[PDB]
Amino acid sequence: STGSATTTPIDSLDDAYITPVQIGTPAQTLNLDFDTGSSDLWVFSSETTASEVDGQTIYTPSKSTTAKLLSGATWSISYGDGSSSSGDVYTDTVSVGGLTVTGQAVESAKKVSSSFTEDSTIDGLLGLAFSTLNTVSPTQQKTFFDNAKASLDSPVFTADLGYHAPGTYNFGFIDTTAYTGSITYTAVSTKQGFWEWTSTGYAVGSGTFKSTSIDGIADTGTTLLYLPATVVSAYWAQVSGAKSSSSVGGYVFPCSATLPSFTFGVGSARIVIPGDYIDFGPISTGSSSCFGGIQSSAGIGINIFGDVALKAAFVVFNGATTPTLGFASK
Ligand SMILES: Cc1cc(C)c(CCNC(=O)[C@@H](N)Cc2c[nH]c3ccccc23)c(C)c1
Repeated sequence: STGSATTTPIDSLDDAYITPVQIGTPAQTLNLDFDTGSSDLWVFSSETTASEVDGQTIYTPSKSTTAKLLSGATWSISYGDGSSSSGDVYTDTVSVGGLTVTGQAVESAKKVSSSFTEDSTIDGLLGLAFSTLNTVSPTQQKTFFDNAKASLDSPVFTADLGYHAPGTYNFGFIDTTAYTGSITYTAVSTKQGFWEWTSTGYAVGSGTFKSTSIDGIADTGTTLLYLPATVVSAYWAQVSGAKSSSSVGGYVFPCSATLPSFTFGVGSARIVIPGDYIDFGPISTGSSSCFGGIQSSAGIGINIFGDVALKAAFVVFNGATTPTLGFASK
C-alpha cells in the first residue's frame, strides 16, 4: 500500500504545517502537525477542558463506531519548549490519504498547554519518530508509520515541505519526480528515539564550505534551524545589523535585509537553504526588526534540523531494518 497527503503551512511564515487526517467511523477529519520529533498521535477532543479549546476541530470518540477506549491507558507529553498535553487513549481507524491503519492509538487530550490552545489551526500532532518515545502508559503504543510499515510497498515516508506553499507527505514510495539530482542517504542513530544524524558541514552564502560534524535531529515539528553557536554567529555576521537579543530570545535582523543562503552537508552532497527561507518576519506587529530562522541550539542540548532546513530538501525517512535518512535537492 501507499498513501499521499498534501501538507499546508498554517500561516504566512510557515510556522508549522498541517496535514488532514481521517479518524473514526464515519470519518472525522482533523488537521494534524506531522512531527518527526515525537511519537504520539494526539488530538483535541470532546474530553479536552472546554476553556482550553479555542477554534480547533475536536475528535469525538463517542460518535465513532470503531473507537474503543484503551482501558487504563493515559498519556502525558512535555515538549522541550515548555508546551505539553495529556489525556486518555482510544484505538480507532486512522487514514492519511489512501493509507489506513485499524486499531491505531489515538491519544485524546484532556489537557493542553496555552500555546496549543492559542493555535486554532493545529488540531493535534501525528508523531513520526520511533515508537520507543511513545508516552502511553502503562502499555506503550506504536506510531502510525510503525503500524503501517509492514503493509507499505517500501518501509519509508517522505517529507516535501513547501516554502510559502503546500507540499506533500508520502508513505510507502519515493516520488522520483519530486527532486533534482539524486538522494544521498546518511546514517541514523535511533538510541534516543529520534531521527538523529550527522551533517558534514556548512557554508554561508557563497562562502567556503566548512567540513565539520554536526549531530542533530530531523524534526518536521520544529519551525527553525537550531545549530551550534559558532555556526550561527558565522551566519548572522554576514547580515548588517543582525544581533543576538536576550530580551527577544535569539538573533534578530533588520527587516530591510536580504539574507544570504545557508548550505548544510549530507555526506558529500549539499542542501542550499535560500536566504528568504530564513526570514520569520517582525518580532512584534509593526516592528522593523525581524526574527531569524537560524538560531543557537546552545540552550536546547541538541541541534535541530527543523522546517527551515527540511523544506529546502526532499527528505526520505527510511524505516528499513537499519533506518537511514535521505536528502535530495528540489
Ligand atoms: C528549549 C527548546 C526549544 C525548542 C523550540 C525545542 C524544539 C521543540 N519542538 C518540538 O518538540 C516539536 N517536535 C513538537 C512541538 C513542540 N511544541 C509544538 C507546538 C506546536 C507544534 C509542534 C510542537 C526544544 C526541544 C527545546
